[PDB]
Amino acid sequence: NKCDVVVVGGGISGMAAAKLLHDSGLNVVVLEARDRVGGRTYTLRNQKVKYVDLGGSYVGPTQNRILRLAKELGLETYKVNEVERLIHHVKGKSYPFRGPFPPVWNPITYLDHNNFWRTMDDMGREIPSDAPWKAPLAEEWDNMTMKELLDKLCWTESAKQLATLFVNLCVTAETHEVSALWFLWYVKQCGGTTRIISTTNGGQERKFVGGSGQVSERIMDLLGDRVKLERPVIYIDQTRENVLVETLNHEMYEAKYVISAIPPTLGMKIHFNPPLPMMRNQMITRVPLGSVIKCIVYYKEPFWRKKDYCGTMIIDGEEAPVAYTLDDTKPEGNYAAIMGFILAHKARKLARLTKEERLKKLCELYAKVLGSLEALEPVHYEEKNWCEEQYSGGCYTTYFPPGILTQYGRVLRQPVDRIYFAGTETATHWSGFMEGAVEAGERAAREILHAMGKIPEDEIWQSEPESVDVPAQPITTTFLERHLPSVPGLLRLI
Amino acid sequence: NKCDVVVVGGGISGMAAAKLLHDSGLNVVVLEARDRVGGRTYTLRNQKVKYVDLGGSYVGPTQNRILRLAKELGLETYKVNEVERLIHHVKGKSYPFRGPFPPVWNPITYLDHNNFWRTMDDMGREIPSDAPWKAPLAEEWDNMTMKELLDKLCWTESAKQLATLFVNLCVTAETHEVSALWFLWYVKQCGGTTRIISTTNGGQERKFVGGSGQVSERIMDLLGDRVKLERPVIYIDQTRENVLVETLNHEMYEAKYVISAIPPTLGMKIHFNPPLPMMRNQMITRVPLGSVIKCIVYYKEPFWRKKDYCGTMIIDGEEAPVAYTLDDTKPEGNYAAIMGFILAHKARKLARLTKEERLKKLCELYAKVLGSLEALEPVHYEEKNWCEEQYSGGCYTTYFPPGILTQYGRVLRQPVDRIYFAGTETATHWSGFMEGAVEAGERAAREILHAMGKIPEDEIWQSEPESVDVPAQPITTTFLERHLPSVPGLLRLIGLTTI
Ligand SMILES: *[C]C1=C([C])[C]=C2C(=[C]1)N([C][C]([O])[C]([O])[C]([O])[C]OP([O])(=O)OP([O])(=O)O[C][C]1O[C](N3[C]=NC4=C3N=[C]N=C4[N])[C]([O])[C]1[O])C1=NC(=O)[N]C(=O)C1=N2C#C[C][N][C]1[C][C]C2=C1[C]=[C][C]=[C]2
Ligand SMILES: *[C]C1=C([C])[C]=C2C(=[C]1)N([C][C]([O])[C]([O])[C]([O])[C]OP([O])(=O)OP([O])(=O)O[C][C]1O[C](N3[C]=NC4=C3N=[C]N=C4[N])[C]([O])[C]1[O])C1=NC(=O)[N]C(=O)[C@@]13=N2C3#C[C][N][C]1[C][C]C2=C1[C]=[C][C]=[C]2
Repeated sequence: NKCDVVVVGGGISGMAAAKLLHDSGLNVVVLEARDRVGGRTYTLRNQKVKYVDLGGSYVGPTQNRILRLAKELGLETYKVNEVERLIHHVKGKSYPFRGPFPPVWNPITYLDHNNFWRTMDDMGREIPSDAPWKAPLAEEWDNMTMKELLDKLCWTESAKQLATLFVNLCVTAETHEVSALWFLWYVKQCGGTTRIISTTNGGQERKFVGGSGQVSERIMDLLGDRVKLERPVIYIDQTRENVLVETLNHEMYEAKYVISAIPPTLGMKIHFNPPLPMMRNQMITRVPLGSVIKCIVYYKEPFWRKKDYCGTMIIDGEEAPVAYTLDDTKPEGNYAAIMGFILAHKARKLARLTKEERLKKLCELYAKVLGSLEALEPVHYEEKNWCEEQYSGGCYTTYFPPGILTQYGRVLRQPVDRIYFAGTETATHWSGFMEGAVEAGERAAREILHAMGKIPEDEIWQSEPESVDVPAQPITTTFLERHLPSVPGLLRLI
Repeated sequence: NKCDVVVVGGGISGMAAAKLLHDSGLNVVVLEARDRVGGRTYTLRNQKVKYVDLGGSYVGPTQNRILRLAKELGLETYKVNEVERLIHHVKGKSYPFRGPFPPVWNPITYLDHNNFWRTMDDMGREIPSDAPWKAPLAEEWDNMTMKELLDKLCWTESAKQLATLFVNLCVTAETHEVSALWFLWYVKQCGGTTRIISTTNGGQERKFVGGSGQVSERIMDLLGDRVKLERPVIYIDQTRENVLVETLNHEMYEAKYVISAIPPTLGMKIHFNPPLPMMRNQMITRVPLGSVIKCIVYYKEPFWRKKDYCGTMIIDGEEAPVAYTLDDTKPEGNYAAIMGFILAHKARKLARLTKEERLKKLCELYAKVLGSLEALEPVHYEEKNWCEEQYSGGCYTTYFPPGILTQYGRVLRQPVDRIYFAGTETATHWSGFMEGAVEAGERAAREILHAMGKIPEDEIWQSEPESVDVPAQPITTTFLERHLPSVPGLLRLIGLTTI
């Protein structure tokens, strides 16, 4: 019935918010809509797989908040397998390689690729992480889609295809679907193009021993019976002295403050009294999530390592169900598996199939790309279609279509009276990742702390010490990369 | 507690659905979230204004369903004043004219304007009204915004600037916010560019004597206490023998079937058991409504008629709060007023102002454009900002961004078990209008009737006899209009005759 702060949602952001408030002696209640905590993280357990991450899973250098939080909960990381060669599959042939970027040999193409990533990053530097709507050319950039920008920038089909894959892989949306300004912000606020794409030395380096879902689970363990499962919030009343929150089962909670720790658009599932301010009212109808099926095929052995492949595959073209894969074998070398994503529109198309039909396409595919009959002999299969999730809306995160970010961006984490906003969407570093989920939950927690005079203003946003277990090497560019002309730069010079 | 059909929402669509079901002896309940019926229609009454439509209001030729429905309810129409000259205000000057299109003299500009509207309509003909994702070039047209298309098509700033206002005016969104395919569909499904834009002989011709809100109010009168106000639906359970609907106040209804008659995106306010099928799950996060403030300034007289202006103004350029206006005087010639819309991003920006600050800007604006100091002397002011409405989400209707429509369009009116879908967004003729709202409610009603074996499949979609009070002239094109080259067509013809 009564407490200091009601937290709506038990994902990493909610749980992190609850923890920080509870470690300050406050009385918190987490209202979670599902019969489990974790949200967009979800670790499944059975005999066959032991455990498997079916949502959020990967963490890496510069992601210091999730690393710290998880360590404090007694969790450990291991490195994702990247010892042997990666494969780029393009126009139906596999080209093995090392390093993080696939090499390109043709001189003109080389220049077009070099200049594209470099322009991605150049544009990023003019975009403030904590207010992108304040980039100098924000309207110009917000009013075009990432496809218009690709058509403009890429003088070769090679470079344009790879850049489309990247966009698809990062935001589980089509380049036609998103704003150039939002996506350029997104990449920027994760440290730029190198940092975001890398396995070794970028966001894909590591996973958690036992499952990322143990982050939320263990916090729910720490909070005891303060966490209420199967409590979907349906009403929020801020007209009286205290905030009143009603859940679907008819329970009623009272607090001094509320934290909304759910995807922005899911605020649509709550009725408000008084009505939300006009900007936020319309903002929450204009901000959808990506579309992705996460798919994990199991094998007797990690057969690919025999051929000196690591399990990473970058797979070009429309016919391929899966554009990207990683080795999902346990650190001990057993439960051998390949993880792959079915992205954006392909997630919509391939959902019409049965589970067993998708398993077939993915093995046929992996057989082609790996050049192994062994790939046609799977022992087990798990998959998750996040588009069907009522209390997610999609995965991995929220994207902004044309025109929206500059109009409604500001509103995202603006408090509405006594409601404060967390969720990975409201983060300013690694937004859309687990890392950003911790950042935004701890910040909203400290906003309420401050509103209660417990801390000064300067302490609301707080920096994080570099992990000692997963330290970060800095991003470096060679002299030519930085200075070689673009294709039109080379034409102007000719 | 129990009935045949629960209808969520008592807007024109819900009310028309309810009426058709109840006229077949079925037991219906309308669950309306607000303390009033009419939703996006809303007639305000007071001494100062008598009445005023603050939401939907206009009807005209080819809109036979609303015309019939309202007539049966004992309502009458009158013609919006269009007797004297219209004004096109561009680059700070007013250029009076007659006949629904502002004329253009410059022959190069004239060619670009001609070819733009004509191309709008040409592209229309390739898009099916009832399945626009089936256009031959659907993906290509759906993956680009309306502003990419205008950059491509318009060889003059003159034509591009007017075409932007047209889009802003029709869909209360920016050109860069919407799909080229969706917008082309939208215009097409209203009869094409002429039909849509016209006051005389197009959708803006008339209003209802007394207010459009009387349509829903009178249906509520006819239905008695079946209409339940302040019942926002929060829950729908379809796991058992009957459908269970729970409202926010904790009431519970049981029916054999449900009709959702609320903006598509507003289905997000309902919790579903079992979960929605995946396409519809995500469809509803992907389809937002426009942004408009509807504004009516009142004067002692309709002073503009004295100067031989009818009250219509097409006002170009970024400094103007209002891009379009219409004479709102009562048909008796009293309660003299001007109606104007603040569109799209202008509605966001000018909401930060106070009610009295916006009245100033509009008056100053009207004064420049009418060249009248009397414009600066208002007697009364009423405005509605529909962006702030929780149970609308915007006005006038729902728009589809780049890539959505071909991916999620099919889903819009697909039943989910025993839930059937109405509301104007689901209509295939005049979608976005009060007309579309009637079309889609009567169709959903008949869907349920058919599911109950009461009517054959062929009776689900039904045509409508032409109104005799508001008959429709057909749309005609001159020989040059149809055949003159475009700017690039004229360049290729100059190129061919030398090189
Ligand atoms: C889904 C997904 C997947 C499949 C994958 C991924 C992901 C996802 N990610 C993301 C994550 O997961 C996220 O971000 C997080 O988790 C977030 O969180 P938050 O914010 O907290 O939220 P959530 O979780 O959702 O939760 C919330 C809650 O709430 C609730 N609710 C609702 N509503 C309601 C409620 N309650 C009450 N009431 C009401 N009404 C719900 O239920 C929930 O629970 C990720 N992340 C990271 O970090 N990592 C990873 O890995 C991930 N994943 C992935 C990623 C990928 N990456 C990639 C690879 C390759 C590449 C990339 C990128 C870039 C480049 C390259
Ligand atoms: C808002 C507006 C404005 C300002 C204007 C306009 C409009 C609007 N419009 C549109 C109309 O209004 C619409 O469409 C109708 O009304 C529809 O309806 P429906 O379908 O039925 O829907 P609604 O209304 O919304 O209703 C529903 C209901 O539901 C409810 N809910 C929610 N949620 C819930 C509920 N319940 C329970 N539960 C829950 N959960 C609500 O509350 C409601 O009630 C229009 N239309 C027409 O026809 N006309 C007119 O006039 C109108 N307006 C305008 C127009 C304009 N036009 C223009 C001028 C010039 C031009 C144009 C266009 C083009 C060219 C040129």
